[PDB]
Amino acid sequence: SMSYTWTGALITPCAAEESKLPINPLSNSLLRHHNMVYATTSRSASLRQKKVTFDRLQVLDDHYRDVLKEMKAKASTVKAKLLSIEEACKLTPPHSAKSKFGYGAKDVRNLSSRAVNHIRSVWEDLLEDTETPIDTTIMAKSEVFCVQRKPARLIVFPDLGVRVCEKMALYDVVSTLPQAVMGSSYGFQYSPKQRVEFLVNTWKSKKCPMGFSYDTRCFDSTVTESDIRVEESIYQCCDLAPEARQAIRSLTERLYIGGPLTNSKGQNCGYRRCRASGVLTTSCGNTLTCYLKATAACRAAKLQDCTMLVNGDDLVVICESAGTQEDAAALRAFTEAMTRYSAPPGDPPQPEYDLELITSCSSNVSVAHDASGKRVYYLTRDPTTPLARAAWETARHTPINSWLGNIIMYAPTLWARMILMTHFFSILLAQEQLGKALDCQIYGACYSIEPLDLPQIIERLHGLSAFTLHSYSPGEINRVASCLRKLGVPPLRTWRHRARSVRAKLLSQGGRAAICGRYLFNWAVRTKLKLTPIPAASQLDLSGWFVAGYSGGDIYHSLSRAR
Ligand SMILES: O=C(O)c1c(-c2ccc[nH]c2=O)c2c3occc3c(F)cc2n1Cc1cc2c(=O)[nH]cnc2cc1F
Repeated sequence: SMSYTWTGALITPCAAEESKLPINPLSNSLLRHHNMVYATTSRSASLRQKKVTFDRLQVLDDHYRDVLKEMKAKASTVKAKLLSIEEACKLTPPHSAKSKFGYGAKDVRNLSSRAVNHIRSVWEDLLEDTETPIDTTIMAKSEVFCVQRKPARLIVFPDLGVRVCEKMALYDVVSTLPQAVMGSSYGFQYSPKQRVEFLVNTWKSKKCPMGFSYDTRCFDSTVTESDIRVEESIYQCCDLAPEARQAIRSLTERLYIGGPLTNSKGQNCGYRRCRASGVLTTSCGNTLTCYLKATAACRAAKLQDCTMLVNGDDLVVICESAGTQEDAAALRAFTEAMTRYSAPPGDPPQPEYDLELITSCSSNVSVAHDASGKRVYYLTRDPTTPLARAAWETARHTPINSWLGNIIMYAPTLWARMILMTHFFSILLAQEQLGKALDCQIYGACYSIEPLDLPQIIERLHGLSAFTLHSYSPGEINRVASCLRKLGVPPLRTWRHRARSVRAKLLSQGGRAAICGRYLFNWAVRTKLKLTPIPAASQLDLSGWFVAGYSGGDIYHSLSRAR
């Protein structure tokens, strides 16, 4: 069937859309080539619509059925809890899209009678009605990139009341079931440090390793009605409250498998028969579907001793080499099996015999040295997108601060330490906002974090070595230096000067600011300060940062204020 059908009504914005990076002094201090930075808008939605619309011709076989049964046997161990309306409301981000039913996310979080009454009515409707398709809004996503232009991605999501019901029925399932089914292959259970540990250990555990990333083209569009019902058959293996079993059954047929598309003007836009990007099950469903197809495809291709790592549609496989010619033919057989399963490739996969040459979750393993000179592996990435977005977030107030998430997740990197930390600490200190909580996203869930708490967060996630790394790889230094020239970012000597200046100001303030000066900026001086374990680090409640993926799932993981 067709992934989408369209009526001809346009994908519309619900307000003016900004496409160009503003010419602003603060963003200009970071990046001078402002014309190279753009944001996607609804103006490119028709180009995306064409790419995402195609027929799917899925063929399943014995390997697929065998893997599915193995996955279901593990899912059979799960006991999932139904969330109360109150627990589900508390998981709603404060700036979540309002309902069309007279209330918003703040009303949901406050347990307002209008919000709660409506959510209850939606819940009762899921229990009673097993068929009526649930309306969804389709919007063009606004994302910032550097030129060389990508058309806007399309987001599809149901109303706020439905999103709260999805949490009640499925938040516990999507949080716990992926690891029960996929074990060590489930990517979202790992912090970046644990991910690099798993990749390096897996790589070195093979006699002669071969690894590859597999890029599925337009993964959400490749997801079939069969795949969604297969996904539900795994969820159905959980022990569930009867209303949760009905709600999962109803949500599967009325929302997850497909449904009508409405634009921001309320016009009938089309019909979806593939994965919606903006529902609670997107991450979990995508991961299960990708793991299932890839595990079966590995068997069809006769790949030896596979270890996979999956995060949604992002797949990396590390196996035992059978020889160069054999590996090349076995990868072609894997691709052919994936294509039959409706997971055709974007970039054709290529065997890799150097772990540092593999990109997974847009990241690569690199090496640096700590204060003792010992090798430390860490995850890095090309800094182009992070810097273009950091420039955008400097010029405009954005709901999610990608810069903060990048500092947290890429804390050991040369670029996050020298550029991101220096830039934002300089500006926030000047504005008396170092202690002001900001929203960022970790594995798709929203968190409200104070920049002053970064030292303990980094110590907990990455270890104290994140504050001592030096002698970065020549390849990594070259990539950073090249990006800076491309974007018109000041050279690293300028960043060192700016860091020495903000470090001095931070130290002069005492308190948490002085902890930031000491730990975050020790790289900037010769007269190193002693870095001991931060008392605040061990007390940090990181319960739930690295449990599961929630991208598009409308999840907020920071604490609710007691009413
Ligand atoms: O956004 C993520 O879920 C994320 C981060 C992250 C980075 C920065 C801020 N907050 C974050 O959670 C992250 C991450 O951060 C550092 C290492 C590392 C890593 F290995 C995997 C990581 N993921 C999964 C993830 C990231 C990307 C991606 O970035 N591009 C394309 N496809 C992707 C597919 C994915 F499944």
